[PDB]
Amino acid sequence: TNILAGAAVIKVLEAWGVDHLYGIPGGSINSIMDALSAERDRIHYIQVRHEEVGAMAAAADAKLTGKIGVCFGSAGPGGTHLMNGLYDAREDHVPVLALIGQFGTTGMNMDTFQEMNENPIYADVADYNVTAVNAATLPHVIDEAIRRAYAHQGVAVVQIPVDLPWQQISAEDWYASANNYQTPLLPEPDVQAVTRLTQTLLAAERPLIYYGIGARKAGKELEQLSKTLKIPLMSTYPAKGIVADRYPAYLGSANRVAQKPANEALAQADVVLFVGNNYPFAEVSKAFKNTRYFLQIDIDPAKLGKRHKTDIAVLADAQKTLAAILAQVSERESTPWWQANLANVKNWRAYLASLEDKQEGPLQAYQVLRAVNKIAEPDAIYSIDVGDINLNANRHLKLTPSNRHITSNLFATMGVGIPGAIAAKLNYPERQVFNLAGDGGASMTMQDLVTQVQYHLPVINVVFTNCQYGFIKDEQEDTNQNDFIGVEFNDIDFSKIADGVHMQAFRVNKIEQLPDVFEQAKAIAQHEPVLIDAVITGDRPLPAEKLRLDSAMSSAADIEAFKQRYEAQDLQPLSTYLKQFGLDD
Amino acid sequence: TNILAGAAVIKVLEAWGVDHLYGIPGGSINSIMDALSAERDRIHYIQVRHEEVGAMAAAADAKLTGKIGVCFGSAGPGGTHLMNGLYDAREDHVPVLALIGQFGTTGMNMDTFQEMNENPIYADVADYNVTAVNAATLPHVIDEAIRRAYAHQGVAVVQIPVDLPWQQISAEDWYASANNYQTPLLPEPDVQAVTRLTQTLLAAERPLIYYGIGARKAGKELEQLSKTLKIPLMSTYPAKGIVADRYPAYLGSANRVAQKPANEALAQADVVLFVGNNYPFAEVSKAFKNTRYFLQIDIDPAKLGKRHKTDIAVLADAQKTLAAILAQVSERESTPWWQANLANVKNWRAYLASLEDKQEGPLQAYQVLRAVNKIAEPDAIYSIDVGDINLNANRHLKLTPSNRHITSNLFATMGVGIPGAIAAKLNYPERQVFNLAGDGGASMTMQDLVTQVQYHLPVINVVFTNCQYGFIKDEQEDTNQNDFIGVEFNDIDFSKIADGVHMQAFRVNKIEQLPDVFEQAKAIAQHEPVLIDAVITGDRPLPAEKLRLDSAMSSAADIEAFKQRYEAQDLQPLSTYLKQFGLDD
Amino acid sequence: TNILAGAAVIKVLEAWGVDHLYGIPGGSINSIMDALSAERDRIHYIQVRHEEVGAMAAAADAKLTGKIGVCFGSAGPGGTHLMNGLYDAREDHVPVLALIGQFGTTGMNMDTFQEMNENPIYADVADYNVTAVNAATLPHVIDEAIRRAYAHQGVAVVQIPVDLPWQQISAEDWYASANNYQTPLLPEPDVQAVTRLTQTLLAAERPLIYYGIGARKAGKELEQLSKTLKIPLMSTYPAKGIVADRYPAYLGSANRVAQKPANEALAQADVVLFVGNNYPFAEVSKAFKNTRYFLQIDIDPAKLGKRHKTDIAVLADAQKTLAAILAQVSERESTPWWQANLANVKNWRAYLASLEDKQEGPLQAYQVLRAVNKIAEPDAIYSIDVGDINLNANRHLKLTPSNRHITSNLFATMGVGIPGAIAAKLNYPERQVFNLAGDGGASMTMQDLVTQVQYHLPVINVVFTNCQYGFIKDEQEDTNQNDFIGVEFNDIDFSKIADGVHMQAFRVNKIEQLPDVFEQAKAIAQHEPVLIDAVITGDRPLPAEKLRLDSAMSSAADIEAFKQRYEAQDLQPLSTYLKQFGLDD
Ligand SMILES: Cc1cc2nc3c(=O)[nH]c(=O)nc-3n(C[C@H](O)[C@H](O)[C@H](O)COP(=O)(O)OP(=O)(O)OC[C@H]3O[C@@H](n4cnc5c(N)ncnc54)[C@H](O)[C@@H]3O)c2cc1C
Ligand SMILES: Cc1cc2nc3c(=O)[nH]c(=O)nc-3n(C[C@H](O)[C@H](O)[C@H](O)COP(=O)(O)OP(=O)(O)OC[C@H]3O[C@@H](n4cnc5c(N)ncnc54)[C@H](O)[C@@H]3O)c2cc1C
Ligand SMILES: Cc1cc2nc3c(=O)[nH]c(=O)nc-3n(C[C@H](O)[C@H](O)[C@H](O)COP(=O)(O)OP(=O)(O)OC[C@H]3O[C@@H](n4cnc5c(N)ncnc54)[C@H](O)[C@@H]3O)c2cc1C
Ligand SMILES: Cc1ncc(C[n+]2csc(CCOP(=O)(O)OP(=O)(O)O)c2C)c(N)n1
Ligand SMILES: Cc1ncc(C[n+]2csc(CCOP(=O)(O)OP(=O)(O)O)c2C)c(N)n1
Ligand SMILES: Cc1ncc(C[n+]2csc(CCOP(=O)(O)OP(=O)(O)O)c2C)c(N)n1
Ligand SMILES: [Mg+2]
Ligand SMILES: [Mg+2]
Ligand SMILES: [Mg+2]
Ligand code: NA
Repeated sequence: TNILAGAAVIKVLEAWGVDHLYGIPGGSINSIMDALSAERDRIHYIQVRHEEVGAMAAAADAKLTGKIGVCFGSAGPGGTHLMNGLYDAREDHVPVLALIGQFGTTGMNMDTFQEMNENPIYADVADYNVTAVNAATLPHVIDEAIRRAYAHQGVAVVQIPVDLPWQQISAEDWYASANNYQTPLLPEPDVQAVTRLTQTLLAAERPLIYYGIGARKAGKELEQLSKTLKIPLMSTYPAKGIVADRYPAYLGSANRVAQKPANEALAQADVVLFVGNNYPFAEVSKAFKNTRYFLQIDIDPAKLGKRHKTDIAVLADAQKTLAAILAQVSERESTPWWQANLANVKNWRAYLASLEDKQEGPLQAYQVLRAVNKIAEPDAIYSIDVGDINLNANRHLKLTPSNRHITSNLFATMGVGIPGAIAAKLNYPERQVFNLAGDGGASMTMQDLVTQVQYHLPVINVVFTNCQYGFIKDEQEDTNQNDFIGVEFNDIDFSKIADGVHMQAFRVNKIEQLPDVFEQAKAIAQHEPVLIDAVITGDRPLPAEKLRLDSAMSSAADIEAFKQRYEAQDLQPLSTYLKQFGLDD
Repeated sequence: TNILAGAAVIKVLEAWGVDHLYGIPGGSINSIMDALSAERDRIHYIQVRHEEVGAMAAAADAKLTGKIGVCFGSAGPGGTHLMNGLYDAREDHVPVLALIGQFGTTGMNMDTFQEMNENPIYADVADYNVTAVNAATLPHVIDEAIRRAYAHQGVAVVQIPVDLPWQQISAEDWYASANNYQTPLLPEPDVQAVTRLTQTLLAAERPLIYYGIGARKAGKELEQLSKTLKIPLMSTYPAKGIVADRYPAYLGSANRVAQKPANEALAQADVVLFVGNNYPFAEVSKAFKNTRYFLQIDIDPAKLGKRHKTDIAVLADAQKTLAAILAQVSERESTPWWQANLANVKNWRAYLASLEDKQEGPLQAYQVLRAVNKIAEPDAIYSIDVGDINLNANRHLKLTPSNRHITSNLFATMGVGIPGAIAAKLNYPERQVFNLAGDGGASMTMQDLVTQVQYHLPVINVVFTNCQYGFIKDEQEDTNQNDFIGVEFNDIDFSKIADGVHMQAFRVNKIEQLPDVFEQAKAIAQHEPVLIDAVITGDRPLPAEKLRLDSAMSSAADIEAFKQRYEAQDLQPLSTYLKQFGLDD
Repeated sequence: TNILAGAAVIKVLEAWGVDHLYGIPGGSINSIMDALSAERDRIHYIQVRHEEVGAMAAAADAKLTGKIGVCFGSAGPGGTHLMNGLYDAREDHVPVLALIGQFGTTGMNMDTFQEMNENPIYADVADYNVTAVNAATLPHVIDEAIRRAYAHQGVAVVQIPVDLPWQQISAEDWYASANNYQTPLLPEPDVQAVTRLTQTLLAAERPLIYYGIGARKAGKELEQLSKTLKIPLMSTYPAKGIVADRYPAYLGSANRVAQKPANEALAQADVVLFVGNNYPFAEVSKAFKNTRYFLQIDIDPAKLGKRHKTDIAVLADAQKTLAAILAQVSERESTPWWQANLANVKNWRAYLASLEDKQEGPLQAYQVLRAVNKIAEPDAIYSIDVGDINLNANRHLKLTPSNRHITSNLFATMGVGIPGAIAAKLNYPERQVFNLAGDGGASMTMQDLVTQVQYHLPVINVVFTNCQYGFIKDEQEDTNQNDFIGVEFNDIDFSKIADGVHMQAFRVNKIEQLPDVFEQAKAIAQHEPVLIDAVITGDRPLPAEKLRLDSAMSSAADIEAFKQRYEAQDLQPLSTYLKQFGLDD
């Protein structure tokens, strides 16, 4: 006969399969808390120490599983703390439901304590943004918000006056539509469009296949197409790992969180097949200014012809379309272009291994990442923060289709390393999970290291302490006329921070200390979280976008200073390999 | 002849007298950084570790000095991190200028990296919210934003595309209007309205004068009026300290961050003179349901008759109007009502002293605050966070007109203790500054303990570790039907957190440890920041809004359990004193 | 080599096939007017008399053709006048581009004449809402707006500083992606979900197929499935005409702009197949409270299970799914349910024909729509305003698949009759076009009757003058305790309004004047616009949602009065026909 409205709201979340959700209580959301408390055997509440970590972990849930993440904040400051995690979910287009506390309906608009019109605050980030005003329709409003966040891959926000979840409604006033749920229909490739695209692709002299995370279910077809037709592969940085990094013709990503072979090859390419890719640097970096033909495959009609004048655009699923190209082609023999790029990838990987393999001396970021590779399991998950770690992880981690890695891709909010790792261990308790974060990014969310201890989530946290905002210092070096400001700062000993939250931790500053510390860490993390604070040098990572290696384009003085600064004496420009195989630059 | 637009923007801030500002750099605000770097001898940049601390310190600057606070964030996540500090400035109505980074105008609306339409994000919090599009008008736009934030006591937000501060403009394209600045005109009291108000006030049998921070310049007239006419005084919690807490007829504040005498007297009063007061609990708690006449003094026409049916409302400056009442009255003799309230305040202060004066045993919050009182200088400044510390600081600190204390009053964002103390020490390097914060509030902004070390700001930080969100646990006790959830959590050793940021710290858990630790702390803080982590009991502070003391209204079983739980065996209800002097309840 | 940015913007519109666009000039949009002036041979500019008519005609263009409608307004008041047409496009989910004037970039944020931040004005209505700040990226921002408006079936708004279109840019700063636009090839519906839906529909004893405009391409399959399986059809009001109104088992629409058979049968049905339908009265009128199984076909995942607990929801195209069902069913012999419904429809249409066929007397709305039916061409287009005309046109117009009718379906803004008829005639100069509007609705946009004369658009305008807001008076009769207010008003003689804009017109008030006047109007509209002002009675149309015809549910006194008032003496309740074919109510 009757149920409390708050109890029916928790049953709609259970019907939709939500296992865990994040937040911090307050008087303005204590009736939802009361409903959660009764349901604690069926749905699991994760209490965080700052609400932005709860919204960031909810977005990381949806990034990892495809299932909607759920978080909440109390009225006023609880909900405004959620913003960096909600803009991350909007920009990385993943479904998140956020519930916002509000004063009871009898006190709304009376200007009472911590009571304000909360609806204008969430209007820009959310796909659906409503204040609930009736208890009997509140299960439907929650159901409606989840359906929309899934269908539209964005954020749904509901402000709930605290009195409505304590009202009784009838058990027939409500249902969940979770059993009717379906994912959007995938469009099929037009065969004539595929034939025309294939003919342009085969006629190319210097082809590249450039794919994003829209080609996630097509790693087999990508690799197979590359080796049948002898066409090198390059990706956006989030798409690393779709094709194994060891694959000999994988060039890496372009621009700054980039690898040298991809930047050099893109400038020479005559035809690019751009697949499931919304690379945000296309126009501002003039990435395709020398491309003769640009071919596109994407599921979304708003992306077709968006990033560059597009000669043939196919509106279709990436995997279905690459299976259709592959059904029309045959093995081609090796070309000068194929061989020139293979030799260039070999030269680059030998430069990265030489940085990784130093055995003694002052610790640099390169050897830390080599030690992570040594203890990493084949299906490890990586939550990466924002700064030089995106550049260094992209060059040094060796990923396969069995791994997962997540960061804040487009909004690029620092602080995501710790919440992403909490969400990862909750969803995959049996996989090894790492959190790789710079010292500026780990100190923004450092208080939630205690959430890994409190909920027994064994994460290997690795902090790269350079006592700098290193990614911004290198920008100021490049653009600013006056001296550095706001980029070098005081030390924080993170092994002491970890001790304060009662987590095991180590601090290291020499290359020869790494093997034993990472061995111990790997063993601790079978049961408990652990933190390694690696005190690294201030050395700038080689800028793949400002290469000074080619004598035809840089002075001998610039080239020698570049090689000395980046320990790059053995790198050769792509033009060397192009000339060995008879091609021009 | 020419100046860079970024250099002219920094000269407008210097003309307006800004000494320091807060933020974290990023590529999207590196041209403002470049201008700051050149001006580092004239204006001082405070680099924080999380941008919400920079916006909260900027609001605390304006709360302490009356001068506009200034903060900035880089594009996307830098600026959204500012929100809890910007909503605090809006709700506590203090002037703050926030500068938001944005991608260059050639890349805007291209959907490039970390580039979005940033103007809708700040539309609800700001009084002035504009994206600058021209370099020659940018000094004027900054000048315009400061004039408006001052005149309107709110937030001005300017989004600046990174290319405009690097453009050259002519040194005649700009001026600052800082030398024309004036504060708003104060309206004068109508003499007839003052006479009518005074006659109602003198005819009252049980009068109360109830004032807020709008009566800040009138503490002398408030005390003088109270003792000439024999009328007890009560205030809003922010107004504590306008009249010395030792004054015998100061009753305290009402509702929950309240003192028992003010709650008991307000329920009996027949006439209330409500002066410079916008108490947000008036209507929802039915605070004035028994008041016969309600008299109001305020400078703002939007507040007149707002909180209760008002019999005589005077639109005028609080001090001028109280000086005018005082010029029309003469000494009155003692009354039963005056004496009944004096005896009630005496009984209450003896209960607080008995909690404070325990000499040995398990540490409670009451003795920690007694030890703060013992080392506190007469003009100390207190930055207080949000939770039980507002209730306990309000009852136990003894303030005079020489002290200052700040918290987030109406938005009530946790985490303000640390940024408020940083702003206080920057503005008053010669005054002793304390940061009193609960463990849930101090862990939200704990990373910026390093900002007090880095900029050598000697703050005495006191953390009250109860391993609870104690203020929310007591609410769940009062309203929730099911068991506690999300309010008891794991320990964080804050003396270890402080060691990790290289600050001296102590952890204490017994009453007898306090005198020596606070003595050492007082000595360290002549030169360096120090932190005391006080591990306190989970005891609930006496709820002044749910008193069980009067036998006419509560059962003997409820009264005895109340006295035993709150160690309140010696408190007497106000009805005892009312009956001793011949009045009825 | 160079092109002005405004000339490249008009070339992006031409590339996307925009044939005409609407607006009113002003100083802040005169550089876009300058570029249109040069291209008047390729794109036709329609100067309207009030900018809301421009925005409403642009939404009617997209409703009729599926191509993006385009309108513009000058800064400040020109753009805010667009609002009722932009909300109609958002709510009726059709693509519209709106360009908004803005003061030059050198004067923005200077608080100069008619200059304000215009971006917050359009944030709620628009899917895409940006202020352009650079001339070289302006063609791309217009291309982006058009691609997003089509992909998201909504409104895109761009605010353009007037200086930017007069700046020179290179002929390759731009391209349009119109050539990449295409329709998705959708998968066939899964045969197992189709077979489950077919088996449930065949077992039903009292089935109904209830379709909306999502089944617009399935008129053949709806009609064939209906007569093969003997299942009556009912639709939403906008879906009228998908199956010819003369089809014997078409029941009409439900609720108030409704027909009696549909309302009575919906309350009796056991299984409802809900197809391409988002009927907004479902939950608030408990339309499906007696339904036993509810089956759904929709292409949008956000709609599955939205309107009622749904037993089987198939995500698929309506026409392909109904064709798949039709391919696996065979003839069912006539059932009792089928025959009771056919008898009920016959009785209802005899009632409507008796109102239409009155030959002398005071003119009512019913005989005016019979005269419209007599001169109507089989492919005529009807633009219908909002009010009793939706109810009357839904019952009396006899449409086929060759007709089109449009109104403001969900936002329901009055005044759409004239702009919809202007847009229809611009798109189809060879088709007969009607504007049917009540006197309240026609007077909101009456000034744009001159745009039909100025651009030589031969529309037949029929105004129903009752000197009332008749739709609202009947609501006040049903809900209001006190007397009618604001619903009866002064006469406007629209044949004199038409004469003032130099349009031929007639005013009629007698049933016997109709044949000659409508015969003359049909002939004038071969070359010129014409208006007929029909002065009608204030009789209330029969309320299909408040039927008092069944003795089992209404008293005989109520049934007598209902029959008398609505001239409904020969109408029978559906229960008569149920009992006649052996079914119980
Ligand atoms: C500090 C930092 C720096 C960065 N620097 C760079 C850099 O230098 N270089 C770099 O590469 N990246 C960089 N990134 C990441 C960058 O911001 C973008 O997020 C990324 O380049 C876009 O990747 P994507 O195209 O794979 O993903 P998305 O932007 O998510 O786009 C996915 C695309 O796939 C399409 N799609 C989806 N499903 C399908 C399907 N089934 N079939 C076909 N199409 C489909 C979608 O419609 C969309 O068009 C950086 C990130 C950070 C945090
Ligand atoms: C956790 C927490 C709990 C709280 N609980 C309580 C509680 O239980 N009880 C309580 O009292 N407070 C409480 N507060 C504070 C509360 O939220 C309000 O901020 C406070 O009660 C309002 O104080 P005010 O009226 O002094 O200040 P304001 O709201 O700032 O109002 C000032 C008033 O003075 C007027 N004014 C300004 N200048 C003049 C002048 N020159 N002449 C005359 N009028 C002038 C202004 O127009 C305005 O009307 C709490 C705060 C926190 C953080
Ligand atoms: C004065 C006034 C009163 C009104 N009163 C009534 C009334 O009493 N009764 C009434 O019926 N209406 C009434 N209306 C109209 C009403 O407001 C709604 O607009 C209408 O009922 C909804 O029609 P729809 O479901 O056909 O269209 P829409 O709301 O546009 O929905 C179309 C649906 O079809 C789906 N769809 C689209 N394409 C496909 C495809 N190819 N395959 C499958 N699914 C697809 C869409 O996803 C969507 O769910 C009134 C309007 C006015 C102006
Ligand atoms: C919340 C937030 N503030 C500011 C920025 C701008 N930003 C981008 S990278 C970076 C510095 C990263 O520092 P750190 O984590 O120490 O990494 P490092 O580069 O030193 O490895 C900053 C400040 C941002 N992306 N997010
Ligand atoms: C950012 C934010 N989140 C949530 C709240 C709700 N809230 C108000 S008081 C409180 C708990 C305070 O905890 P703590 O700092 O430990 O103080 P205690 O009461 O234990 O002394 C909370 C969560 C808030 N005001 N601000
Ligand atoms: C712009 C606008 N204002 C108000 C309404 C509310 N409304 C709905 S129907 C109606 C009256 C319709 O009057 P009229 O056009 O004379 O038609 P009638 O019903 O008299 O035939 C009104 C005011 C509306 N939909 N749109
Ligand atoms: Mg760093
Ligand atoms: Mg606490
Ligand atoms: Mg009318
Ligand atoms: Na923090």
